[PDB]
Amino acid sequence: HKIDIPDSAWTIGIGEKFKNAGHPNVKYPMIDDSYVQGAPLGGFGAGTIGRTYNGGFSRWHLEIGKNKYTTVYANQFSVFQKVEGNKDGVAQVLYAGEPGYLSSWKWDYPKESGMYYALYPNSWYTYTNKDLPVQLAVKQFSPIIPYNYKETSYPVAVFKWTAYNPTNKNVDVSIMFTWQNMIGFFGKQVNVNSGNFNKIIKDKSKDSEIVAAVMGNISNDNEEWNGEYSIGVKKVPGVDISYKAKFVTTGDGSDLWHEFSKNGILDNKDDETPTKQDGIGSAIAVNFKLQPGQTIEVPFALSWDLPIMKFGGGDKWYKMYTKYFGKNGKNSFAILKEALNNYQKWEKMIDDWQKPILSNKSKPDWYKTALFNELYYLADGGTAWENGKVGERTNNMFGLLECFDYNYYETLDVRFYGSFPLVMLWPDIEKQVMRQFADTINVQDSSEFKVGSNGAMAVKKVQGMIPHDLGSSYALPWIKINAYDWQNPNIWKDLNSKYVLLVYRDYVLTGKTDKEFLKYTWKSVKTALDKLKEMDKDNDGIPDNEGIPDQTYDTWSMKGTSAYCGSLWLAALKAAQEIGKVLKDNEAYIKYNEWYKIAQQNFEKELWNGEYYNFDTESDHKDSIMADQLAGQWYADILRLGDILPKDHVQKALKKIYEFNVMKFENGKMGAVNGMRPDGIVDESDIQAQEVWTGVTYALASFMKYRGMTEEAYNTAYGVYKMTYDKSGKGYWFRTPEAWTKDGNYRASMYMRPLSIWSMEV
Ligand SMILES: OC[C@H]1c2[nH]cnc2[C@H](O)[C@@H](O)[C@@H]1O
Ligand SMILES: [Ca+2]
Ligand SMILES: [Cl-]
Ligand SMILES: [Cl-]
Ligand SMILES: [Cl-]
Ligand SMILES: [Cl-]
Ligand SMILES: [Cl-]
Repeated sequence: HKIDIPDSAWTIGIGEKFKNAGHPNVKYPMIDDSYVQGAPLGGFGAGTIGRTYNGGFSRWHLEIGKNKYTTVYANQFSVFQKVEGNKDGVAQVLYAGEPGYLSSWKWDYPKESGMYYALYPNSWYTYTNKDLPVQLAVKQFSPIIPYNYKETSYPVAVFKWTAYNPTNKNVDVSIMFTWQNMIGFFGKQVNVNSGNFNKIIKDKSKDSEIVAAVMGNISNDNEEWNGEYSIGVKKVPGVDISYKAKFVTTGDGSDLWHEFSKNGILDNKDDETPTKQDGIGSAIAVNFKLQPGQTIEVPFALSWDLPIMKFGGGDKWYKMYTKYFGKNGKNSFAILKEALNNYQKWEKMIDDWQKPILSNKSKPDWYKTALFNELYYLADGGTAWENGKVGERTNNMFGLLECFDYNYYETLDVRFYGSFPLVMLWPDIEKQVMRQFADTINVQDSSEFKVGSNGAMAVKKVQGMIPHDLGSSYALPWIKINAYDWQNPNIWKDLNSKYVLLVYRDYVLTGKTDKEFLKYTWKSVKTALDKLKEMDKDNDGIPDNEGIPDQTYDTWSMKGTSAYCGSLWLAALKAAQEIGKVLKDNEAYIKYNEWYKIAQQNFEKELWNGEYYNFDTESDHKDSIMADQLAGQWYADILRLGDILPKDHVQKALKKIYEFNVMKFENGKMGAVNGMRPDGIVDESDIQAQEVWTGVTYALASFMKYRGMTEEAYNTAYGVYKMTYDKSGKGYWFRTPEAWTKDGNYRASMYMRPLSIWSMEV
């Protein structure tokens, strides 16, 4: 109890069954890993490990770009306790479940005997069990730290244990970490355990004894599958350390457990014999005597040196952390040791960055829960961050997935919303990613592909058009762009605009100092806008939508001028004028001013209806109230470009959207539904109209807030938090979807868009 857990921590009971869980609302197959989830461990680009609220290591994102949900049962903390003057102690795995293998271990950690807490990047378990006299807690984390691109990359996790004797008898206590040697868990085509072997490192520095297990393979190949895992522990005063190098994971486990269940002391048996077919594992234990009212603290850690990521198109790359530890895959212990000797400083750095928000008492706790915990996705979103192609440079390219069902890196129409944490907290990455986009503006690929929607054929990448994405983990990230094919992004009317807007946002949100960034991207920017002007068929100064989904709402058709694409256009034209003034490009300034003036008038005349802006000029659903109708004006605010539309009209539109899209949709308890009829019935023109998009809502909430509709902002955002985290929601913690319908069922779990919540902190 007496450990420093913040009140805004999301919490749930260990072993809790959740009764209202959502499921996918589409016909085609889609990922549904259940609600047994937790906050990820692991750095940016290191690959991540999802340890759930029940205690299992179950959501593996170690193969970069893939999601594999499966509990590796030998991966556990276990405990032994014995009250002085009792015949027998007891031993228990801290896992609220059971396996096949390991039948001798003590499974099924009981209900109503502990809690899980999460405030990303930290999570905690507390163990308050009728049969466990000594109270235990653990704080686990990886050093995810804004404006630090070093520790933030590390494939490491720390588990700081606290143990308290409230009783009046002396108790002997042990805490054991077990890990399977997971070399060959993926990337290995034959003989998945063969050549795996475990060794014990005893590092005996003055005041810093470490005992570690290094679990690897005898091969020195340089393959995605090869590397080391390490688990270990730092000696503190009053604890003894014991270990077991090699127990069989594809066995009953009694080789390990009979010695731990006796007195909580392992055999200290080293054995480097490689295995052939049997799965193997290691065990690191502490044992201590706790006197009445005594507290002891002890840190364990877990590293993983898997230096190569491979994508399905053939390319192999080094992971970013290899810059600081090496590339040979023999460095797990160096990574473990750095963590064991520096974790206290890392806790403080995490504290130093969370404090400004946590200590602001004008903000409710639920909003802090959502803001920090939504950050999980930055590590867990199949994040790729390279330090050289294998057998190959200034930069380190970066990609974040849109999601796993739609396995696209950096989908631009989505990162327009989802990119806020990177511009605000890791701006050097954000500027790297946007240079990656600038570099593709004039790539041509005349090779043709089949459009999944209408069936027709189209060119892959047209010169002057911004790509929808920078490839797929199943193909070739950064090299082969436009992996997406359900529509043709080369005629989308939003991407070029959002591109320009993202450029100027990244200038503006990093202090308006970085002229070199504007200089590098300037030509891509002029090109993008010049190309989109060519799509103005009817000569009103605004690109026309073509009676098809030619924008991010990729089944929802727009025709003529639309509020969404049209507002983005005007804002983009305004940003360009500004960049043009900054760089002293008189003719850009003059031209983009002229186009903006004409487009502005005409947007107004075509679309303003007295109450809101019409969805578009030409659809059968033209008079629908769209949640995202003024997305250009939202970005203009963040960009400090002023009114692109009249203040009074923007206020009316927002008020209307709140009144209709939020309030008339399940009593405003679930976010902003995308499309509503002026009669107050949800628009049925497409499935996307009947969906709430979590990131459109959080962005809309931020817009509301900058415009002083503070109560409407937080009420609108609340529905998203509620659905995601709350007992009355749908069980989407650490897998926030793109969307849900009125019944609360979902589409596309683990989704980038909801990172838009950070726009609320601008
Ligand atoms: O949920 C809509 C998104 C989606 N759905 C299926 N594919 C995609 C695209 O990658 C993205 O551009 C769309 O906005
Ligand atoms: Ca037009
Ligand atoms: Cl479907
Ligand atoms: Cl003490
Ligand atoms: Cl390669
Ligand atoms: Cl509160
Ligand atoms: Cl896909």
